[PDB]
Amino acid sequence: SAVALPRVSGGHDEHGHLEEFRTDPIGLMQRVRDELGDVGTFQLAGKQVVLLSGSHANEFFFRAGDDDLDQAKAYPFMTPIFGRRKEMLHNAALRGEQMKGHAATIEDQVRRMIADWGEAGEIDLLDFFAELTIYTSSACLIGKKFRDQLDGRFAKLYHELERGTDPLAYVDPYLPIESFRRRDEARNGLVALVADIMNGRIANPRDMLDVLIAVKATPRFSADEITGMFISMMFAGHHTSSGTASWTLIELMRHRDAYAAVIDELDELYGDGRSVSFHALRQIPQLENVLKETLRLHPPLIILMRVAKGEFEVQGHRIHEGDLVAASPAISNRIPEDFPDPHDFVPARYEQPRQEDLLNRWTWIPFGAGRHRCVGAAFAIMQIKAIFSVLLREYEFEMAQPPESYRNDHSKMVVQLAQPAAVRYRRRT
Ligand code: HEM
Ligand SMILES: C[C@]12CC[C@@H]3c4ccc(O)cc4CC[C@H]3[C@@H]1C[C@@H](O)[C@@H]2O
Ligand SMILES: C[C@]12CC[C@@H]3c4ccc(O)cc4CC[C@H]3[C@@H]1C[C@@H](O)[C@@H]2O
Repeated sequence: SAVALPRVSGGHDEHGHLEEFRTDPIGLMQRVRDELGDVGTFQLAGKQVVLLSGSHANEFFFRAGDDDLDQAKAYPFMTPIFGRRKEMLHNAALRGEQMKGHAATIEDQVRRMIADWGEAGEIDLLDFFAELTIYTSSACLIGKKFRDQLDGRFAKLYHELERGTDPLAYVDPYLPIESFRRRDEARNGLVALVADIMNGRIANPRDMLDVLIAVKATPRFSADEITGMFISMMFAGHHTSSGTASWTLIELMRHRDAYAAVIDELDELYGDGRSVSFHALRQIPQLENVLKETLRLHPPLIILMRVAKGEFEVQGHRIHEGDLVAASPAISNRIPEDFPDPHDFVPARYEQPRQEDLLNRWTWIPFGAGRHRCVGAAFAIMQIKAIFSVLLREYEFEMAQPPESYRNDHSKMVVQLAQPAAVRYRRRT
């Protein structure tokens, strides 16, 4: 009875386009736009995904309220991981008055991570930034006391947790596969770590954990419940910040002229004698523009999803209740009409005379837009500023593998930098 929306080619595997989505999601999404335009679809197992692109369609997507396009059940792969949410789990730590302190905390975490680097050596970006961001996230979003009781084990387990987000979750988040088994085992390991910390606290007597432990119903929360809360407080900001930091360093190393400009700027700026806690909250133009361009080319979330709660018409095409509706920062961020030479790294794109990020309000979307725009955006930008203010003034970096060999692993809904990502460092002098 109802007219079928345009469908992208391919998708003849068991679960439609799901197999291709797991192997090359960006290529799939780009083909949707190339073949069909601003509104096109692909099949994700038993669900149809209406992929929107372009300013007009994206505006509809981002301005829609939860009453029209619901985000609530659009990300099933998160249910097994976690086991009003922002107000309860994110807002407190993100208040403006807390930022100065967070910048100092982040600076401290970076110095601790590079304390044993010495004069020269080599690191792997995924291993370094994944661990560093576990410490900045836990210290800032949960507590310094809590972070001090964490070590490499927590980071290793958290990573396996993130790897348990295969697209098969859209079939069922509890299917019997290896990645989901490891996901549950990883979560169980985190619960054990938290339980140990709790017993240590109780053993010999205040942060967030101290408060949660004292809540009663007989203790109201188990280690599993507390662990779920902590996992949720750090998740949205961990893989995003980890990856963005890695790609920021990669692009600087790939474009030494920009790297040189950032170095000169940092040296001049800190010449006033103020701390990172002062400068990370204020303008650092060249670095900020490198970050904006890095986010445009390497958005950590390549697809955003919603579930339609009613019927809507976008450019003559009708979206029906129950349809999965999506927008893609990966595709939108590179629309050639909006971003001249979209595949090139051009930080000048954001300088005062151009401001391509502000002019393309509905297509420059690494942080999303509208009602669900990233609430941690300011924190994330401040964190990159604080991290590189320390790293780039203390050390010099060079690629230890071909520039084109650095890449992301897109096999899971949670994008992660692929290994190896070898980089050499040497103290500046
Ligand atoms: C530069 C790194 C980051 C990027 C690129 C980024 C990007 C995004 C995007 C695109 C969304 C929208 C998802 C959707 O529309 O369904 C989002 C949501 C969110 N982000 Fe981030 N984010 C980053 C860092 C962070 C950090 C560090 C935190 C924690 C302080 C955080 C917390 C959140 C939360 C709580 C939401 C949900 C917002 C809502 O649904 O109302 N993000 N982020
Ligand atoms: C209010 C709360 C207990 C306190 C928790 C709580 C307590 C202190 C803190 O710093 C953070 C949180 C986050 C979650 C809070 C729970 C939400 C509800 O499920 C429950 O009633
Ligand atoms: C659901 C989420 C927004 C979408 C994120 C999201 C969106 C797309 C994607 O491919 C991966 C992720 C990973 C993290 C997700 C966030 C966890 C919550 O803190 C927040 O509400």
